[PDB]
Amino acid sequence: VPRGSHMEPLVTHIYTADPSAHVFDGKVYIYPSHDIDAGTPENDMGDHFDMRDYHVLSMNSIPGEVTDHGVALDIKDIPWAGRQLWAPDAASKDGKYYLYFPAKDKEDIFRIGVAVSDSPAGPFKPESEPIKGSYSIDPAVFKDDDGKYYMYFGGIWGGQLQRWTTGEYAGHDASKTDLEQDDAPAIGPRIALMSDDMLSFAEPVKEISIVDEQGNPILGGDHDRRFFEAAWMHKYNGTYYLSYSTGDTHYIVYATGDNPYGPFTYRGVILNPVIGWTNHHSIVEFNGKWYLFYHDSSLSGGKTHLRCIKVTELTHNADGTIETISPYIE
Ligand SMILES: O[C@@H]1[C@@H](O)[C@H](O[C@@H]2CO[C@@H](O[C@@H]3CO[C@@H](O)[C@H](O)[C@H]3O)[C@H](O)[C@H]2O)OC[C@H]1O
Ligand SMILES: O[C@@H]1[C@@H](O)[C@@H](O)CO[C@H]1O
Ligand SMILES: [Ca+2]
Ligand code: NA
Repeated sequence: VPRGSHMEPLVTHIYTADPSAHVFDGKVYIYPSHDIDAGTPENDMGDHFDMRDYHVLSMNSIPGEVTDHGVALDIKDIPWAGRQLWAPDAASKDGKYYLYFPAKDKEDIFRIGVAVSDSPAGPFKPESEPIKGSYSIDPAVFKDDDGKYYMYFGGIWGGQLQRWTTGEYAGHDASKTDLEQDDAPAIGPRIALMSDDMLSFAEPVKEISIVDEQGNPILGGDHDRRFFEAAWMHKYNGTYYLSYSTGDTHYIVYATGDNPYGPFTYRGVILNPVIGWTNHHSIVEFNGKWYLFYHDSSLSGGKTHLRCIKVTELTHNADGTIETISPYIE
């Protein structure tokens, strides 16, 4: 049956989260986390998110029937991974398809790995080790118009980004939150140009600067605006749009810049808070319309770790501003 017409759950037979939507072969392919009711301890490090595989979804139209392509990747087959298959993304280059995924290694440190297929629907063969120089969570692999591909990544608190300031992991007894210096600039998300073969980074990882309208850095204490997790990049009318979740304040916000590396100027809210703690999205153009894919905990009756993906139309103004979406109005 067709789905996606009135902000209803796109699938109900499994729980799904963190949707990364792409247009491949004229279809919408969605790469979400597959939530399961593991019953693991709930805490601020996210141990309650205990996912173990990925399913690829696809739609030929929006609204449309949603196809579940089965298990695209299983944690048991990822040689380096210990636990926790968190928010993934995919990319397409030269007829190969790449699934990028955050997981904890055997030392309980989040890294980002890649798995490879000849189909957007998978299944995918994981590389034996994670990407060298990767860390933390929430990859978004963005193809710019010039054919260059960039990985945006990072998440604070349970995502461990705050433990990576030196290029080496600070340890399990290091900060559980952020820099703990609210008058310093907030931690920024990470970017690296991808290698030609899509398996590695082509440069040292860079941190992205996010500033306010006056050009001042967004500060660590500004939880309404500062980066938490779920980075996403899209381009519209020559402008680069870095969008992301603010975590404990539950917004998807966006900031604009003139190149992939920023700096990005905070503009406003994309998506107001949903049912359930997390808020995670993607923004994609399909048949000349822009869509926001997102999730909530509505299907599970409000369980933060049992989510369902949804979609709605997103409206850019010609001046580059985006109309804020409030999820439960209309
Ligand atoms: O890595 C991320 C985790 O850090 C993130 O953990 C959430 C942190 O907040 C938790 O909710 C708090 C519970 O205590 C109340 O008093 C506070 O007001 C709440 O904010 C929430 O349950 C955790 O999920 O989850 C997402 C991960 O990506
Ligand atoms: O990586 C995501 C994170 O952004 C948050 O949504 C919790 O679930 C994880 O899968
Ligand atoms: Ca994502
Ligand atoms: Na707004």
